[PDB]
Amino acid sequence: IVANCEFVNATGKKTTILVNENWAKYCWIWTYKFPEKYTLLRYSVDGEMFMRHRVTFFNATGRYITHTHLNHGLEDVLEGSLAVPKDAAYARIHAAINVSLTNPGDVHMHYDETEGEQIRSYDAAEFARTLAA
Repeated sequence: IVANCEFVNATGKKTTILVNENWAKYCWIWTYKFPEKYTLLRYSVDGEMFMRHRVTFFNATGRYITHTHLNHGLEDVLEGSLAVPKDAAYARIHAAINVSLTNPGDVHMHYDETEGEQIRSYDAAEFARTLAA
């Protein structure tokens, strides 16, 4: 799973972030603290058919605002865009949540956008926490 994320601010300046290169390793979670307010996320996700990803936004206190699932269907490369909530201060992607939600032990990588990659596993409780905060 390789995600190309274009975060767009209010005046249309785009910030591109490329999540995974090209760690043919499996499930990951990605967290991004916004350096500025964004209004739109344009994504292109390189994966496999029938994969599902979760994109979650949290406010400045780190609390859940909302999430969307990205469903691949017959497409291995899934493209589209998502509105970013007014109060969003963070984004998170759970990649292939179709796997990790039932097997949270299959997640071995957390990408923190400006504080580096962390190699770790998650039990059911640690995984659930990442969905909510």
